[PDB]
Amino acid sequence: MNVIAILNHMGVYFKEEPIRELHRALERLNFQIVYPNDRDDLLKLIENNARLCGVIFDWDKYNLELCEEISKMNENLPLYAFANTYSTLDVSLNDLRLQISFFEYALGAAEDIANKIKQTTDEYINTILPPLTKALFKYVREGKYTFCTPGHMGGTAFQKSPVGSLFYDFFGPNTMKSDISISVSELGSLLDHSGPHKEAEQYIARVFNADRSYMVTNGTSTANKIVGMYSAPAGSTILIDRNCHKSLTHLMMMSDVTPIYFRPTRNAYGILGGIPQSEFQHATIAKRVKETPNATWPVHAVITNSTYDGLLYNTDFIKKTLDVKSIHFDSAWVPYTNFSPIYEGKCGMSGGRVEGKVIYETQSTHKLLAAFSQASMIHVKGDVNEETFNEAYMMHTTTSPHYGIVASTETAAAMMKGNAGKRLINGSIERAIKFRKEIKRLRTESDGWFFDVWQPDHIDTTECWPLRSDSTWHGFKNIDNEHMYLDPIKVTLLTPGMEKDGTMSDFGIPASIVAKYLDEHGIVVEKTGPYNLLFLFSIGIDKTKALSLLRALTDFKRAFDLNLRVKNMLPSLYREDPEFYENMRIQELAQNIHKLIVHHNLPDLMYRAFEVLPTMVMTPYAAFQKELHGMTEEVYLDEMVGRINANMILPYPPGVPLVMPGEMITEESRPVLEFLQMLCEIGAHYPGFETDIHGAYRQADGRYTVKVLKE
Amino acid sequence: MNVIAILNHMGVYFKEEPIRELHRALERLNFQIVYPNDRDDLLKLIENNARLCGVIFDWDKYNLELCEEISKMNENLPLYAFANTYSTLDVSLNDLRLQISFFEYALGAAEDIANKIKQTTDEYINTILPPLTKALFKYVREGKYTFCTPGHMGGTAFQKSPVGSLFYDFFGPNTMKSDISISVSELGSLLDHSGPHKEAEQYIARVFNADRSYMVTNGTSTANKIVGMYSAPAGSTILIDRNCHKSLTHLMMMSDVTPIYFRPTRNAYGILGGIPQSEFQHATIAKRVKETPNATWPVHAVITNSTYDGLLYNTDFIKKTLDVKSIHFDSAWVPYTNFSPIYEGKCGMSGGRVEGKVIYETQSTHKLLAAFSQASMIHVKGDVNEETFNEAYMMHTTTSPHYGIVASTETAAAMMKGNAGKRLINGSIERAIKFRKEIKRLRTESDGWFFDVWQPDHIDTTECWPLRSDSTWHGFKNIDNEHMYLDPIKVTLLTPGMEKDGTMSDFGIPASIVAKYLDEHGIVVEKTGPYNLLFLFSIGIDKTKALSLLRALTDFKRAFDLNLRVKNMLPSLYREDPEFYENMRIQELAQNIHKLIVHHNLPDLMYRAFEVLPTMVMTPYAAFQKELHGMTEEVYLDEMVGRINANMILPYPPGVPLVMPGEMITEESRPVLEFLQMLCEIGAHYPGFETDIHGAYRQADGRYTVKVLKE
Repeated sequence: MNVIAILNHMGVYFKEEPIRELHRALERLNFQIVYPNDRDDLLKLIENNARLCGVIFDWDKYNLELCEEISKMNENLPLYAFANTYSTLDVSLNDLRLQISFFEYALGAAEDIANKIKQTTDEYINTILPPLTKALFKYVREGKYTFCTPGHMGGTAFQKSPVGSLFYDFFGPNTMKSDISISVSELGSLLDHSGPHKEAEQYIARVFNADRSYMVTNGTSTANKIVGMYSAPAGSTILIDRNCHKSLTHLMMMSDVTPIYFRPTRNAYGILGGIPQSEFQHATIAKRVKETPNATWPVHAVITNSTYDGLLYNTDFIKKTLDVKSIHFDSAWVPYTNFSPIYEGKCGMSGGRVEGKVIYETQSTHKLLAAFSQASMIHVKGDVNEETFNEAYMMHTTTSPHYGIVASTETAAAMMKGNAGKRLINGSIERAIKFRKEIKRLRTESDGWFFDVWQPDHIDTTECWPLRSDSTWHGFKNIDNEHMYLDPIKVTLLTPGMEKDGTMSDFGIPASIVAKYLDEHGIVVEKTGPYNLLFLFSIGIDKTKALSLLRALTDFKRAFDLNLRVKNMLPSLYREDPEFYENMRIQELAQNIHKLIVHHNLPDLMYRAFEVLPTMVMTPYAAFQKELHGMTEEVYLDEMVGRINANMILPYPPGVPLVMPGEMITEESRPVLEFLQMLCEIGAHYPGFETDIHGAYRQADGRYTVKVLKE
Repeated sequence: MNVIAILNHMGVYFKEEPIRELHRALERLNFQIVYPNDRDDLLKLIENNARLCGVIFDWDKYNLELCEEISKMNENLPLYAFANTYSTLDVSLNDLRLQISFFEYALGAAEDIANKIKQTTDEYINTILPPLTKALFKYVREGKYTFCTPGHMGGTAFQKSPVGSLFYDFFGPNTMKSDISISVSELGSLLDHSGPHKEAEQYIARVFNADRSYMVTNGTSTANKIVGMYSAPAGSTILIDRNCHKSLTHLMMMSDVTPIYFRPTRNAYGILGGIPQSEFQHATIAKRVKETPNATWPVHAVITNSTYDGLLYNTDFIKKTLDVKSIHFDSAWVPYTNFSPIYEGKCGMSGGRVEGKVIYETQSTHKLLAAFSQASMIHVKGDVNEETFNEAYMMHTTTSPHYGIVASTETAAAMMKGNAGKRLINGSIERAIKFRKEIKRLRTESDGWFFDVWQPDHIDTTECWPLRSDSTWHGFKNIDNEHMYLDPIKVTLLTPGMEKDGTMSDFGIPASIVAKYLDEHGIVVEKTGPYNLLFLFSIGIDKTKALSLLRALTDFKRAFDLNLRVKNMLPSLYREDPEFYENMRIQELAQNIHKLIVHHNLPDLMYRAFEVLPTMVMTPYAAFQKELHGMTEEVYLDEMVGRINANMILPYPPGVPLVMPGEMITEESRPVLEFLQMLCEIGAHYPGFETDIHGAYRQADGRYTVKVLKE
């Protein structure tokens, strides 16, 4: 905030020489001065920037509707109207409700005007800032010597070493002084929820429409642990989504709990869809309790809302009909929910306080909002035992947190209050929708093949487009109406190779080549399956990045039709093994990997492997207990049927836990083994496209091993 | 189509004198010529008008993106690019896909260019017109003498009488020649579905996404009769909404059928809400079948979708779970459904062909679309007996229809194909939403009281806003989530008098005074209840009418705060009885009618009267049979308990059938009698606010009579 914009030169002297004196005084007060030519120049200057902290304009040539337009753009922005001809009498109430401060044109009075402008800018900065970030900035500005942890003590240890000086010159001084610990008593403490921290969690609670809100400093991988260790005591039972994270599996291995796994649907692409409506009612839950050993009525439920590919649920249905005392939504990919009414009825915090149960939501703030990594939140909705749940939160977090992460966690919510946050969210959603409309437009504009995007055939409104059973763009057969809602900002491109009914085509490009090409040209894809990409259109995405992406896709199309060699187009993949990719064209490589997928029948195996659940011999807690006692042997992959698995098997494709720790692959679940063997067989042909299975360990001969339990 | 717009004067002569010669030739060919100054002038000229049928522009100073923008505005509009400097080579495919015809700058060649322009305009007119309207216009243009019915024979009977000449000079010649009969063999016949008529019903079937579409010429009051006489044979049973029309009651009195009445919800305002989700499942339907005499499983269902106040249903739920073989949606108030994806999943024709049942929808085209009155449609979805249903359609319609109504019925759908219809529907919805946003804005801007509008507290997106159980703006208690969707274009204003929880305030204005004031100032309200208005924001509404309405509301507020006399402000109500309204102020009148509502407790009685169903002694067909035999006596209102009603009682407020023909008011339904007596008691005090009950007949002494059956 040092940019203060003065409107145009009227022409007469008595209201220009005071303006030039104020210019000189403001430059003396370390303010950059910009000179927009007219009104629309000011509108564009304010929307394209954010460092602007003041507008000076004459109240004669520009009326007070150029206070209201800026108010629609930013409510808290100070503007400085200069009163010459309009008297006191010419002011309405709506002018008085805006951030304007009136001044006069007097020669030699520029010093007091500049001091008042500096004070107003300071008030604006101290108004828009959240309280803990405000206090941290104040503490760094009054920077005191310290004799406490951390050891760098304001980064003055990095000023006395060469590699330390490189680190210090990279990061800069303010992010070294911002790292302090709980010994600084004026900032309170995260662990005890005191002072500026307590004001911060109350601020987070207002913003996100939650009763009590927490600010985790390790991540939602730890927030899931906190929620599932509070609400699910040992010996109890949980309803965990099979579409889960590794963190929930880790939680189940720490705690002595027992699962019933929900059964999500999926298409031939490998996109993890959702649980049908039948598996949230009392009948199916009671049945699955009945045929699970050592199982009682579930006391907690964990649901991934949304999925990895951005499929929201009808959460009002869930909160009405799921008859458990605590429903947890692992909303790691949807933290931005409250800030656009598009997502109404699509999170745990949507709607009011539900009766008889506590709704948890564990937004991963760093993922889609603007926050530093390892930042997360736990929003609750209901009544919880305050000391027990506070102690459970204290149990998993560290004792001396990184205050940069905490300040970023709060500043992410502070970016969403007012009109600026609504403008951010609506701009991101509208940009995502416009990108979707041209990618379907360029599909019908181009010749031959082009990238498809997995979205409804007619989208033109800003809403979460519901997945209807009467349409076939999604691919989930016999899907329930109003249970799924596509998130517009998680754009999933598609590549040729798949037909609409689910069978495979002949000409195709698997998405690994497209992702590697985009990585070569300096744009990064989130994660790819066999024939899909994913692009997070968060609040950071502007039209520069969107156009560069669209124009990396087009250059890939041109380079693939021209059929350039692997050496020229993909040097990063060429360097994987130059002997192999020396005389190979890209069309031959794409055709070869596509034929390896087709002949081995990848999508049918990937479907039929996840439509059958492995037999739960013992709870994953018992599997971890037997793993700790050294009762694990590494049998080869083929002889794994009838054996209890000790470590989780997580195959890419698709990215969802296939075999849990403690489950047996029986003869009824042989397509699981066929899929694993097929994936190992196809991954050992072409370098750079190596097999990515978390749990299976590569040997030298080419056959993988899985840690199973001894007999 | 006679307006052809030429872009600006370049300056050089060789491309101006041919343009002036083409100007002269086009004026010789009876084309009005407009001269927009530059590009944005042309954009505004095209959006503000529709009679423009051609743009002539130079291909040098204006590129071909000013073909694409006009294409987004109107796809079929002919434009005439003049090629001078850009050669053949400078044309892309997207230019070739547009309606441009290229010409050259040659002196003396303006005659052939003007003839080609006239031919292109004729092609454009014959392209955008629907086939039957095209053939009717062609027949009138080639206007032949006739010796057949109708008797005016092209309106030449009105040219020979003074009052006939007044009628002819009012209507004009083209709407007299357009009225012909089936004797003109080249237009086919509506009754037999032949020729241009058959092409018209197939055109209607494409447009509205229906299998077979019919075009009724009496109205949906007859279309309901057609559907319920085909699908519901005599001796069978129907599931008719209690929120029905008079036409459905008339249908039930013609046919020997038996009802189970659905039970809609309602708020304290008197707005007819909707049926809960529980009354569409098999259990409640089987129960209500079991305790109804002479009743079997229902073979047809009739549902008013939407209601009178624009509350759409989740029709996918209905078409999945309502286990009847034919579901009829009386969509008289929502005919515009297909033309914006906002209404997806909110009509009978939404989604695909449902299995095992036929979905009827009977859009009243004249109501919200642009069509002449008594126009209606019957869209089916499924398989019906073609000859039996065609004979049922022939049974109720006339034999010689008004071809103006038929042409208007088809032209209403023809207004919705292309980009112009989508622009109409989206403009109407956006205008409705913007009106809603300022009426809530002016509520918080004004002093004291202001008009409220019955809508969610936060609306900023173009969607049907769902009625959520976690909010209280609607007033329907314990409402089911995603069953109701507010239609944005049926704006229901509210007046002071009601609190948010349902109880009455002290200061209030009943909506009759506001409606009468608006009628005095030349704007018409659709229909009013006790404290609500209704404004149809159809495709006809532009911002002129919206601003005039908002500014009749504001002038009423100013005149009510100033407390003008009834004589000056409401002369039309003053003339009702000048002796009574001589020395009365408007605040006293509003306070008096509000106190009459409060002391008699109108909303509680209006609620408790419709929460209790009158006892069905006999089917309404039997009631009509006993009414025809002269077995009806007129007992007074107070002694009507224990008596079988012969004629329907339809009280205003609210506008929904309260007592059906053939039903008895028992001691369990005494609040019905209390509500009727209260309404008669309050309507006999203030003139001009007389009691509007259809069925109860006013006597001279002041006590009403209802035709009941003899004992």
